[PDB]
Amino acid sequence: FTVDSARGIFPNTLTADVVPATIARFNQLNAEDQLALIWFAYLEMGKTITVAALGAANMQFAEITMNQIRQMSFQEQTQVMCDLANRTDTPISRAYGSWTANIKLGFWYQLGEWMAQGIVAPIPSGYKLSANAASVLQAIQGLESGQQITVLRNCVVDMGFDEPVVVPRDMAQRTQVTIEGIDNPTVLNYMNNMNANDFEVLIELFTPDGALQPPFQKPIVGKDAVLRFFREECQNLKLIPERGVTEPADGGYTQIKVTGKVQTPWFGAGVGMNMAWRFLLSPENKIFFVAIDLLASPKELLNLVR
Amino acid sequence: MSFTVDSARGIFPNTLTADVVPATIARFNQLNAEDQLALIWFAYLEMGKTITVAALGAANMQFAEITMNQIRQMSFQEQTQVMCDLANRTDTPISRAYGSWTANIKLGFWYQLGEWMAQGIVAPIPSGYKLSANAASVLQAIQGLESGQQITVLRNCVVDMGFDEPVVVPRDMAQRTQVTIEGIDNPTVLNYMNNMNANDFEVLIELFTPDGALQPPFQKPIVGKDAVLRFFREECQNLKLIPERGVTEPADGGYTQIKVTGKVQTPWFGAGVGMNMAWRFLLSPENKIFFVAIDLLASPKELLNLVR
Ligand SMILES: CC1=C(/C=C/C(C)=C/C=C/C(C)=C/C=C/C=C(C)/C=C/C=C(C)/C=C/C2=C(C)C(=O)CCC2(C)C)C(C)(C)CCC1=O
Ligand SMILES: CC1=C(/C=C/C(C)=C/C=C/C(C)=C/C=C/C=C(C)/C=C/C=C(C)/C=C/C2=C(C)C(=O)CCC2(C)C)C(C)(C)CCC1=O
Repeated sequence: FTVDSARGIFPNTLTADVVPATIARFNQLNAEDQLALIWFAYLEMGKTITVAALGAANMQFAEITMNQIRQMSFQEQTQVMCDLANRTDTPISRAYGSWTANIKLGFWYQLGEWMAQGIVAPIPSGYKLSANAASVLQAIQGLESGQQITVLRNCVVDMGFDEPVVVPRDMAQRTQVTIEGIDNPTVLNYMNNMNANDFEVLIELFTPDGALQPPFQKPIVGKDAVLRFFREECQNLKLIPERGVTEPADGGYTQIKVTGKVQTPWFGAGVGMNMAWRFLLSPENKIFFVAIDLLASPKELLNLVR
Repeated sequence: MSFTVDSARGIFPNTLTADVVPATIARFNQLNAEDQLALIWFAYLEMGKTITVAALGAANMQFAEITMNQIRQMSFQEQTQVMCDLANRTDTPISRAYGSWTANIKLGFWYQLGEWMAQGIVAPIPSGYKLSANAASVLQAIQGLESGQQITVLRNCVVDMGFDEPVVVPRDMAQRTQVTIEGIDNPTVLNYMNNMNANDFEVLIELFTPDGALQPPFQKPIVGKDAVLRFFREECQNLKLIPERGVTEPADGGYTQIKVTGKVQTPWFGAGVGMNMAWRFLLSPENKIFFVAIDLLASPKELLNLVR
């Protein structure tokens, strides 16, 4: 096996490719339509946000920028927001591009609160989305909540351009998952370490050259890059695996598929995303490859075909 | 100034473009390399459209001759790996060579490989290959698109693989034709269309302001005469522009906004495929192009969408 050959295990897992499709549609819209579309989608999303994600040492990184924006006029604020959407090369857009996803999300959450408070320039009254933007908004509002929030997140994170430590949860307070059909400690402890933010232990489950493929992204290859990804993107998730299957693969490898739900700290139990994990484990029972997929619909939770 | 390039992008915002094309490309980009190759094989086979002899013998293929002949001599296993390296945008000598090529060389390369696949010279899509669930759905989506949208999906997928010519002679004035656009007599728009059809890019570039920009379908504004002229020379050769209808309206500061709808034919398919397009011009008071966007329209209905 190579990483690229591992990518196709369990090939009839149907993923929610409407998400990258919809993001690509959003990417065609001009900056003002993008900002207005997100405003409308966000307001109409009946899902309340918790800002336990993006903590203090993290959000300290965007404080300077947020203080700059808070001192500009409504016209300068609008230009900055458009520079972000346009991925323009400006000092603030470069600052934004340096941040992790949760810092970017917390930044926009604060601007959104200030917009409802009149502290930051609002979407102009009586604004009309372009014909294409109106159709993108309608498509988003037809998606399952888990897909809606992934579209919004990825659009936010793609904006801009030109990590404090995470201490794991105390052992006594930790939960342990139960996965129907799966007894393998490498899979069980992948989930338990994730749920405890115990990334320095989790990385030891991988082969030295092992790879992790997040939803709609390319494989991240090797312990150094995977550990960096854990530390930067994976804090405070709740993984709720339900059921899985295991089967032998070529050369003494083992392939395992698990389905279940994931909650993000931004929405807690209010949004459950339907996920699959597809593992290829080495003969020594280490993770050579794991893919994490956002599933097309709840019907895919029952698709456990070997 | 009354406009910036980014503020010009939104002119005629009721124009409904075929964003199903970038959406479907994004779905295709989720598939692994072998699935991508098989999907394009079946999509290319299901299309009933023929590539022209004039594009088939394109002299620029000499840049790719050595690489193709190398591939032809490889084993089927090596050939498959090369093709996957291309789909994966891997850093290899062959993928770097492909990434150095122009779009037209890239298309001719894959046309030749596909011919060789049918002739038993290059490794075929394996006989017992089953598309993934996602890939089968993407293939079904492509089959439901208008041919002009199908070929745009296929072209963009080809051009995006890999990584890690002489300019056409303008046609003699005596041999040129003149477009006719119902509703539009603006000479800058007519001159844009006629110079494009004549491959007279050095005259065409003089129609733009120095800070002026051109926005190709599903791409970002290309800003400045140097960048735009390089784009004309590299990409826009031997097209046939068939504008039919248009509307002109005043814009701020004495500018003029013009929308034209019509059809475009690529030299790859000749008259076999007519893509429904809009051109959206923002002209300075001095009659120069400050911004022009070229859109692939969502459906033929949009040819009649000529409201402000
Ligand atoms: C932008 C903007 C606004 C603001 C808008 C705002 C504030 C928008 C905020 C939107 C928010 C807070 C979106 C958060 C989405 C989080 C997701 C999808 C996390 C998924 C994680 C997953 C699947 C993890 C999976 C994982 C598992 C299971 C593993 O096993 C391995 C790890 C891995 C990570 C792969 C305004 C409202 C101001 C209007 C203007 C404007 O433009
Ligand atoms: C890859 C592959 C294969 C091969 C597949 C093959 C051979 C695929 C070949 C596909 C081909 C030949 C696609 C050609 C597409 C051309 C288009 C959309 C031109 C558009 C031009 C336009 C819109 C003009 C626009 C213009 C106007 C009007 C302006 O006014 C301004 C300029 C501008 C340019 C913007 C196999 C079958 C071997 C399988 C394996 C595999 O993977």
